[PDB]
Amino acid sequence: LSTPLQGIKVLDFTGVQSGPSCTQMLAWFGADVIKIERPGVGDVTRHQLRDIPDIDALYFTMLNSNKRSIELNTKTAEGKEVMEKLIREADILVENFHPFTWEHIQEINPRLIFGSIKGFDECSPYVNVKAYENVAQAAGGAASTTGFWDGPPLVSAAALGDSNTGMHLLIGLLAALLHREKTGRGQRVTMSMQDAVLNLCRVKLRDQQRLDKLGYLEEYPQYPNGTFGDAVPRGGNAGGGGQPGWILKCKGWETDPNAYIYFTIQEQNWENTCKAIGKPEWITDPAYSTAHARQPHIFDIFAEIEKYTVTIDKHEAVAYLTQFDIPCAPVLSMKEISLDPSLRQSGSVVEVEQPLRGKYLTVGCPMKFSAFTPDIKAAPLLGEHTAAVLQELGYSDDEIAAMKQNHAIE
Amino acid sequence: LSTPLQGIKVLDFTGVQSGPSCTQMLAWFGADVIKIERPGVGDVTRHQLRDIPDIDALYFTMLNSNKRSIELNTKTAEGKEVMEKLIREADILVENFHPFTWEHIQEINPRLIFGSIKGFDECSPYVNVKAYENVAQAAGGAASTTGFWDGPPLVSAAALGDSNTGMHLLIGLLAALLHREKTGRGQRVTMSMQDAVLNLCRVKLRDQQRLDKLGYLEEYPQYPNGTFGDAVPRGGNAGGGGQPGWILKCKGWETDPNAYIYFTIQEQNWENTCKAIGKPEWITDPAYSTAHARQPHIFDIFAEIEKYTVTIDKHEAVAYLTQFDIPCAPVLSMKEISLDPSLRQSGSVVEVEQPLRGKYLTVGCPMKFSAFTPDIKAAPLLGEHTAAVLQELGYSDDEIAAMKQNHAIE
Repeated sequence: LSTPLQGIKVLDFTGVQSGPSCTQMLAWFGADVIKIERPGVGDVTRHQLRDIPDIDALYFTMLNSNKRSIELNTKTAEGKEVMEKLIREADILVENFHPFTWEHIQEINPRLIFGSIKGFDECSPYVNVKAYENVAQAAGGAASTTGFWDGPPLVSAAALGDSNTGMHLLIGLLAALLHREKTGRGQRVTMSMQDAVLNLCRVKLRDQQRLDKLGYLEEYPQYPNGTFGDAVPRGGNAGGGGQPGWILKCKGWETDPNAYIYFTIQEQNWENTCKAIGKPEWITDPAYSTAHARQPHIFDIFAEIEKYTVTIDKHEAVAYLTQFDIPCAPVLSMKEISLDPSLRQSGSVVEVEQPLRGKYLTVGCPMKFSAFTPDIKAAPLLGEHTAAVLQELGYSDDEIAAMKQNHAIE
Repeated sequence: LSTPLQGIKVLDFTGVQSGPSCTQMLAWFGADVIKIERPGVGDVTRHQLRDIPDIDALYFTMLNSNKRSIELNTKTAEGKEVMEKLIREADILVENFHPFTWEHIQEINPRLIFGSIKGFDECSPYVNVKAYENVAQAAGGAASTTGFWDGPPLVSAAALGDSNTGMHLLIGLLAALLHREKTGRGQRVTMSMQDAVLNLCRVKLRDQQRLDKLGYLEEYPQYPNGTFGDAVPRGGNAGGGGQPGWILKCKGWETDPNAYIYFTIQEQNWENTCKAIGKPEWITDPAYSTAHARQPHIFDIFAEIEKYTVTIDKHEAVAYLTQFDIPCAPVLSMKEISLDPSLRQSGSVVEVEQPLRGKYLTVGCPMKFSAFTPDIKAAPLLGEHTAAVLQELGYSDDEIAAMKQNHAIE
């Protein structure tokens, strides 16, 4: 009967993934999101990585559910007029362009919130450098600290520079809406891809300061028989926090790249872990009884657990080990996730009917609310809503026809 | 003169990283965040990974800036009474416990928003399984798709299961505050670590569907001379989207694990890339002139670029290549980030004075606002605000003294 963003109007210039992920969520929260697209071309994701000739790619449909699409040429007298009318009516304008002024917009509409995503902050030496996903992962600390100590920096499959940056801009936009309830004014909100990556790497900045102070990191694989340099090193599949763990092979790993589990050695669970793996002697042995004592031979311990896990299927391994309250889970493949019934039931993976394509899967709205449920719908066809939007703005049918004709002739 | 969450009152039961990251942001947006801690012990991060004996760890100070701390024993008659008074006054209650009912809370305070983080959704077969960071990375798709095709699943340094889950809960809480402006009611908001990871891996679900349809992924390293299985494979340092790229060695890589850059081959920038690397012949050569043509020998191309990058310092490499509008950046180490002047100027890395410790660095508020600037402050000492909070609740000095005495005796 009501949604959080009921009545909110968004002008959405975003493309690719960072900005569209943000505005897709705005739409799912009830906002009217109008994608303003280049006539005859549209968002680049419509044409990238297509699996079916001549129809919008999955890259597009999974990021643009529930949006409206207009085609608009701002470089004409009528396009500029349409743009001004849209700005007067809008609550939020969002853009994520590579490197109508804000001053003018404020004068047109002092209630408007302007959201902008860039690769880097305004004062960065890299302010004018184009960033894609992995460029941000490199600049933000993640590639440096992900991977193995004897291998290269490694990018993460997770969209640390793209969807993550979108989620951070979304936080800012919702805060700005809340602030507007108090001030009656909009404002500018900016978010950089580098900063989004850094925020998720906060704990690696913790580790850099520990390393600066002490010269070693007790819980890292390099302690005590390896070497530390001046910067936090890659730790392979180490825990990353106060509880050690590792990725362990399960039955079938020679041919199945996802036949593995993650296993945590939780400090407060040590006795239960010992019972699980048939090592009751390790409950009181001073070399094993505390985390500090375990650390210098922690890989011998993981090797002992792996002697068991390699003999059974990962799902069996987790079923057995969790009886002992061990934090662990299988490494789920994208195929397993795409078919998991619980993720359908939770609305985490959602089937959507798309015009011209038929069914596709998307990731749904991740957080759950007791007072409303988003209804996830198809993505817009290019320019599907141009006429409807112009009508809502007060243009007559003859005026709309004239605009379309002028465009066709130009 | 005003902040977005001015006057909002938060009761914060969270510990470790997911929940505290969320409520730290609430505090930075102006909310009063009261951490409710176990007497004599407090949040586990106070004592984990310490670098200085007997004072709060950096793990704690970098996640609990600007909060208040009370020590409260809910298992006594007076503790339950304090708890009820706090709930009556609060806007938001947040918890992230491992696996006062909601029904009762709604009756006490129909305006209260209750936020909860768990490892898994309520209908998951894993609902009762403990999750740490990397357990969620395994269950959410990220470990499966991160790393190399001939190596194990790999965890990301970025806190995909922890701070990322916090940011998603934060989105939900701000949406619920906006919804409350319309309904006059609070609600429950829930977020799972598995779902947070999956949301950042949306593009790998795109790829799984493409793979299901076609049997290959044209832009992955395995095309065309490798093999595809049933699930999206690890792609090493591949682009992840519509623009190919790779991590390339720079001068010093034999001894410096961060002597590398990320380099993107941007489709619309191919001629400029050719000019950059001294290969004008590749502008019109049909084997190189289009992305489709480049893909089968893309690693020969990266090898040619690396013949240049290996000869100069990464920062020199980026200075040269960006003149040609190539999207690229150095792999910045945590040491470089910790000292970068631009990140201080932008408020992305922030120096804070902590009682008993002195100066530490934290990651600041990532998004920037034109209408307010957060002031990032010290973390609370354990129980620092117990008396102040009890006074605000209307307890007399004699009552507070009696509560402290009763506790000391018990």
